[PDB]
This record gives sequence, C-alpha cells and structure tokens, in this order.
Amino acid sequence: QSQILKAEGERQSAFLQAEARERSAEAEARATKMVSEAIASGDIQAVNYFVAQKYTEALQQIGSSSNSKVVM
Amino acid sequence: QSQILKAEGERQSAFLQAEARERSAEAEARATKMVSEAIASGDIQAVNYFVAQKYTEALQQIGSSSNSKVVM
Repeated sequence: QSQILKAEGERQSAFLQAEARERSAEAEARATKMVSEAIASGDIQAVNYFVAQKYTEALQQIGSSSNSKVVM
Repeated sequence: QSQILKAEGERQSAFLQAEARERSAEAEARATKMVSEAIASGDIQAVNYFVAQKYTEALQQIGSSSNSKVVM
C-alpha cells in the first residue's frame, strides 16, 4: 500500500511539471521572436561584444578563486 | 506471499508511470511546435546567443567551486 500511494504522488507531480514545461516553452518562443527581430534589423557585432564582456567576467571569477593553481 | 505482494506493487506503479509518460510527451510536442514556428519566422542567431550565455554561466560556476584545480 505504501508503494502504491507513493506512485500516485509522482504521477500528480509529473502532470504539474508538464504544465510548467508548456508555459516555459511559450516564454522561450516569445523571447526568440523579439531578439530575432532586433538582430535582423541592425547588426551582429553588438552580440559578440556582449558575449565577450560576459566571458571576461566569468574568466576573472574563475581565476580569482580560493582553490586553484594557474599556470602561465 | 511477501514477494507476490511486492510484485503487484511494482505492476501498479508501472501503470501510473506510463500515464505520466504520455502526458509529458504531449507537453514536449506542444513545445516543439511553438518554438519551431518562432524559429522559422525570424532567425537562428538569437538561439546561438542564448546557448552561449547559458554556457558562460555554467562554465563560471564550474570554475568557481570549492573542489577543483584549474590549469591555464
């Protein structure tokens, strides 16, 4: 009996997760459309600049951590 | 007798899991259709930008952890 009750629990959880998945997919679609229009209008170098600066910040935090051993 | 009862338990669990699987597949199909339309309308560089930024965040967290030893 305990196992059957548990299984019913995961079933209901799966249904709720499916609903959340559909909503998140809707949001991703809207985001894709908006950024697609923005890129198609003007240019591509700006996106590369954004990627570069975010990557620079990530690399700085990777280097400046407590546990590491860099080599130049 | 104990083993037979246990086996009945896993049977019922499998049935419930099958129902959940069908629901999740439905959700995946809807998501695929929506994002497919969004991509087919506008462009592909936006998806690459999203992938790049999420990957940058993942790499930053991989580097900035307690147990590691980076090498440059």
